[PDB]
This record gives sequence, structure tokens and C-alpha cells, in this order.
Amino acid sequence: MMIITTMQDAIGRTPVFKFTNKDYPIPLNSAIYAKLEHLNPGGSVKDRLGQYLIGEGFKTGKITSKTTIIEPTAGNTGIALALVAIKHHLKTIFVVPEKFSTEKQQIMRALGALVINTPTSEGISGAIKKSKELAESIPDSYLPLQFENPDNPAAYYHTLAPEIVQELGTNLTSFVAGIGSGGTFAGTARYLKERIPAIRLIGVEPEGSILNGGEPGPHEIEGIGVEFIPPFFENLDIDGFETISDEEGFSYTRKLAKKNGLLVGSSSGAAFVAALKEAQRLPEGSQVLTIFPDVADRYLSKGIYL
Amino acid sequence: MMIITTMQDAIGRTPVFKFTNKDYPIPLNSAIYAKLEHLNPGGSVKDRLGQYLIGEGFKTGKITSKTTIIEPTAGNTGIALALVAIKHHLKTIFVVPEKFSTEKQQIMRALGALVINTPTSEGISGAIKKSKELAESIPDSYLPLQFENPDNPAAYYHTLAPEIVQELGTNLTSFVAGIGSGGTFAGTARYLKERIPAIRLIGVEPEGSILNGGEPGPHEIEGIGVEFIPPFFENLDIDGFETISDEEGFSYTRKLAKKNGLLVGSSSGAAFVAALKEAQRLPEGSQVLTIFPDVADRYLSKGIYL
Ligand code: MET
Repeated sequence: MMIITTMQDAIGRTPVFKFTNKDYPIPLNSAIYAKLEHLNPGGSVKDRLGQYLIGEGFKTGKITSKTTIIEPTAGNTGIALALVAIKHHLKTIFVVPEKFSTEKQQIMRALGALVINTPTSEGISGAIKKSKELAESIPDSYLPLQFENPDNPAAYYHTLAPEIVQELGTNLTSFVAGIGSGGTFAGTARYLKERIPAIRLIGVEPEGSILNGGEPGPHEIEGIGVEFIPPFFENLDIDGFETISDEEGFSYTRKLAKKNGLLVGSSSGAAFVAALKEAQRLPEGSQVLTIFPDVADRYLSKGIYL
Repeated sequence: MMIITTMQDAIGRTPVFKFTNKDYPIPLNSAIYAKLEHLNPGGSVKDRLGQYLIGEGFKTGKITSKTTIIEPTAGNTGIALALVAIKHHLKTIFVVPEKFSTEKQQIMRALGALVINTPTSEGISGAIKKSKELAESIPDSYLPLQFENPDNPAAYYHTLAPEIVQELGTNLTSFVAGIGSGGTFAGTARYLKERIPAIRLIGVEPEGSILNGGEPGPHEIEGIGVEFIPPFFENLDIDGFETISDEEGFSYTRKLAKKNGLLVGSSSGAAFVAALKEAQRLPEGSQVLTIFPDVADRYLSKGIYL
């Protein structure tokens, strides 16, 4: 491999898992390609976001040696920012709704971050509000606000999307990806659409998310789901959103481990189910791309694998 | 990176982290290189053992298509064997003392293994006894018994050690590694000694292990420690053993996360402190190799980072 002097040097260049009709009920000569972002050193796709936000921040002068980074997060963005902050010894404060993965919060604190909790029932919106309060009261603070910052999708446009095309070329029928903030989906989709105008775009949410108009509500699937429509979707021709039940998402999370040796989180299982439904509706020979965002190990304290 | 159809394709080719006097009290022009085996897809160095045992088993006829693999394990070897078994659809049975490592047992089961528990107070020896009973009573079984099988050190001799010399060359002063069964240390040391006759060999154990003549007793560090001499050391010229207290091992586990963004187990922290002591006693310009065996994530329920 390589000799590294920073864990930042290990971010990206992740493999792609190829699934065919020999693995799962998929049409003849069709394939699903899953970009394995869980193999990042921070254990999620958000490692790329962290690296990009801090890197660009130093270039624009939004981040200096004096800066405290404050961000609301479900966990992974916090881990990624804390990991990347180490090289420049930046202080970090993450606002996390309480019952999101305790493992992720432990890891954030292990990396030197302060973790402040908000109530689970105010969701991510409550975390955003609280993060804004802290920033006003902390000198030299910087609030990336992944939920609205166009640098969120741009991170993936510039890092993850080029890697996909480098490995897979332009022979893709569809791109299917879970939506939380919407950055991964929107940034990657923009890049693919520029090179593959005919590609189909499917966003994936759990039951109790609002993208298909349904009522908001709790869901065991963690990492995806929106409480507000992401602002990153305006220039995008999205073909549909796929709503995945907890039962189905966890079922395919368990199958990915048992059948394929992939130890991925419930948001990966959800994305995979959505990719299987998309492959099943397309002609033979279709090539469907998805992303597996994070590792299963941060959810062992919950049901995952039961 | 690559397109893979089995998670086995992703075993090995791990990076090496280089530490200098910028990071820790290491003499001028000296360095510590840590082979990052925690980044294997099963989360540990044992992935190499699993891959080797199954590969060679097919080669010698010890394993065929409807062999059942049986092994007593306190976790990582079970994960590795279960992960590798998937490709060839082999069934696996692991005998694990109840209360040894829950997270690791969950992962074993997730990968398709049957996990059978023994009493905690009978320790690993109770698991070994029970595993022996199963093997006799199951036709076409295979019972590696890693703790006495010479194929344990051979795995590292053939896989890990050549990879290290390809990346780092022959300018190594010392090899410092934790001892559980002793396979990693013995296999790697044999190969390094052949290529680098002057290399120093230091085995690492926690307090309450017996290699430096201390009294046997429990230790919170997980994965390393012996209550008796491993049978793998007969033809090794070992320079010393380093006994690491739980306080020191856990302290350096926390430092690796906080200072370096490395999320590694307590046996990595222990190895690292031993490597730091070794670097500190050698001339300027010395190059010390160590191995970080596994990921921190499987120990968050045990307060690894408190
Ligand atoms: C977009 S939320 C930020 C963190 C990541 N979504 C997680 O699940 O931890």
C-alpha cells in the first residue's frame, strides 16, 4: 500500500463491490456497483466532506489557526471533521440529538471533540438551532452548516464522483443513493449527469422521512431521512425517491453481511434494497451505482444484526 | 482502488503509519512504523490467518466443499474465518466463553457462524475443550487450534511479513509486536530475521502475563497476554519482552486517537508504547516496526476511550 504520516492520506480511493444475478435476484447481465465508503479511515463517506470543508475553509479564510468548528450532526460528519481537524489542531464542538449512535459520540470525544446533546424529538433541526446559538457566543467560530452549504455537494463532485467514473467509465444506467443532508447524492449526481446525461437518479429515504410527501416520524434506519427538503436538488432531474421500511432495510443489512461479508450500517442496506428495486425495473444489461456510507460497528449497541 | 466480488479480495495490502520525533519522544532521525492491520475488512490482523488457513486447507485436502470449520476463539480469529468462509460457502462453528467479547460474537453470527458459549470462569481453556468434543462428533470437521498449530505463524510468514519488506525494505532495527497465541510475532519475526539478520525482536505482553517472570493475573488489555510459554518460539532469537500496564496501554490507545486519528484497540496502544520504549533505547536513526492488530470500535461498550 503506502507509508502515511496522517490518516487524512488514507481518505478515499475506496473499492467498488460488484453484485450480479449470481448474488441477488437482478435481471440477466445487469449489475449493481456499490462504492464502499465505509472503508474510509473515519468509517464513513463523510471523511471526504470533512477533508473538503476544512481544506477549502483554509483557502477562503473562513478557517484559521484560531477557529473553533461547530457543526450539528447525526455522528459521521462529526467524526470526519474531528479526524481532519487533528492535523491543524482545530477545536471542534458537535451538537448531536441524544439517541443517535452513542458509539459515534464516544469516537468524536476520543478524537478531541466536545459533544453537546439536544432532544431526539427536535431532531436535526433542533441541533441546527443549538449550533447557531453556540457560534454567536464563541469567538472565531465557524459553522459549516452541511444542511445548506453548497460546499457539501461540491465535496463529492470533486472527490467521490471522479473516482467512480475512473473505475466504472460512463456505462451507468442509474445512480441510487440515500439522502440525509442530500450532499452525497446531489454532488455525485451533478458530476455523473455532466458525463452521462441519460443516467437515472433515485434518492433513498426511510419510512417517516418526507421526500415522498409522507408524515414525519421515527425510523430505526440511521443516517438517511430528512426533516426538511434539501436545498441542493433544484437543478436536478430526479427520477424518483424510494421509501424503504425499517424491516426491509435491516433485512438487507443482515443479508449483505451473511452473503457478501460486508459489515455496513442500515443506511447501506436501505440503499442496496433501493438499488435492487431499480435493477428489477430496468432492462437486462443495466448497470446501477449506489453508495454504502458507513460501517455496521457503530450500531452494535442497537439492534443491528438482530 | 478496484472492483471486488468478495470481501476477501480486500484482505491485506494495508498502509504503514510513520511516527517521528514530531509526534512522540522518538530520537532524532529515528522512526516507528506501524502496520495498520486494523484496516483489514474484518477489522483485524487475523483476516490474514483466516485466509491462509482456508487457502492451505483446500491445498492439503484438510478442507473440502462440505467441511465444517470449528475453532475456540475470544473473537478476531472467528471473525476472520467466518469472513473468508463466505466465498467457498463453508459452515463455521466458534466456541467463545460467554462474556468474552459480545460485539465480536455479534459480528461472527452476522457473517453466518454458529457461536456456542462456555462459562466465563473456565476461560479460553473451557472453549478449547468443548471445541475438541464437537470435532470428534462432526464428520469432515476441521479444527485449526491456532494456539498450537504451526500454520498460525506460517500464515504471517507467507503474507504479512513479505508485504512489510516490500513497503519498508531491509532498514529495520527492531520488530516489536504483541503476543497472544504468539503466531503474528513468531511468523513475522522468522521472515524478518531471514532477510535482516541483525534485527532485534521484542514481544509485548500486558501486566499479569508471565513472559518476564511476573505472576499470572487478569488485565484489561485485550488480545495479548499469556499464562504460559507459546510453543512457537523454539528457534527464535528473542531480545526481550516488554510488560505494559493497563494504565499505560490504555493511555497510549487514547493518545493514538486524540493525537493521530488512529482508532485502534488496547493491544495496539500496548504495542505502540513498547515500540516507543524500544525506539528510546536505540541509537538515533533507528527504525522500529510494530503492528496494530485491531479496531477500537469493538471495545466502545467496555469504555476503551475513558
Ligand atoms: C448528515 S448527518 C451527519 C453525520 C452522518 N449523517 C451520520 O449518520 O452520522
